Amino acid sequence: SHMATLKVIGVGGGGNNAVNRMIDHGMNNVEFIAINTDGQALNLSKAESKIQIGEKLTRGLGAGANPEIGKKAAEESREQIEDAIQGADMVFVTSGMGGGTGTGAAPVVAKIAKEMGALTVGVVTRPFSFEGRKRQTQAAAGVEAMKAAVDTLIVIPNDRLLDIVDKSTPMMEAFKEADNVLRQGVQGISDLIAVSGEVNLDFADVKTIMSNQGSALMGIGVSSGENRAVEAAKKAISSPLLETSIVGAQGVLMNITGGESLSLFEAQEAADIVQDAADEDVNMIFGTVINPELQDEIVVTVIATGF
Ligand SMILES: Nc1nc2c(ncn2[C@@H]2O[C@H](COP(=O)(O)OP(=O)(O)O)[C@@H](O)[C@H]2O)c(=O)[nH]1
Ligand code: NA
Repeated sequence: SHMATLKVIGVGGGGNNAVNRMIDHGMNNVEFIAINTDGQALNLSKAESKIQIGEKLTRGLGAGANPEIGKKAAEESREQIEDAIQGADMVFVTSGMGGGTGTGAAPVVAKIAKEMGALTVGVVTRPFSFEGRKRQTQAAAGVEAMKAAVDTLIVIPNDRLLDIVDKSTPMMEAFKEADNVLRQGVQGISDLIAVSGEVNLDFADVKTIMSNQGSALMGIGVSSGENRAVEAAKKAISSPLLETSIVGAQGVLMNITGGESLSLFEAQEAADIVQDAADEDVNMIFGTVINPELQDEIVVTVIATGF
């Protein structure tokens, strides 16, 4: 009856890098919008919809690390941004904080989406410490601005990438790991919408957990064999890349997908992992999907808010 329209918007260089790598990976039923001052980068964007902002301000260059330029470029193009969003039920705005375009334009894009009624989720990075204190300070101002403009915000400090690489891991492979946070969040919501689960969750449940909330965690875990439900739930709530951990979550959207062997006992085990890890009484919105194609595998999806 209702088919929710999801859009992913990349703002500035890193945000548009994320959009390009996600399109390359493959994502059906999601629409991508690339927003940048940098016309050279936009010409290389794989996104179906591209918006060059601030051409008269920047003559087609980036914003040169000045967030005021990004902010003015986005406001001067509000109509174009609204046209690109129109029809969206949910908008993911992804951006690297600390530069000129993302820091200044991403909060404007999010505000536009929110006042179009879209469930608006920000997924943003903080700069590496080696990029210096000014960049960290600019980024912090952009994070605060994003928080004021979105329904829910996921922050990925780039410094956490240094916790998951070895000395040889290519930087592009590290960036793909940060990409997965957004990509797997979008996909879990897309999967939730597409299927009528045995205990069904739908977009209105996503809205209940994410609307007007603040910090969020999105995660997915997949496991097989003995103890699969516990292991998958631990993976879903344990990202080394997130600023916001599960601890102190008070609302959780949790979906469990399994084959016909999905037992009541292990659904409780998985739910209990999330309750006990949050260390709070969690308002859980719980769903289950029996996908008989799956054999021994189980999938746990978690969206946590209420901090
Ligand atoms: N994780 C990740 N971070 C990025 C990427 N590109 C840029 N960044 C970070 O994002 C910050 C802003 O850079 P960028 O998006 O290119 O600046 P902007 O285009 O002016 O908004 C940089 O300081 C880096 O910390 C990326 O592809 N992945
Ligand atoms: Na569903």
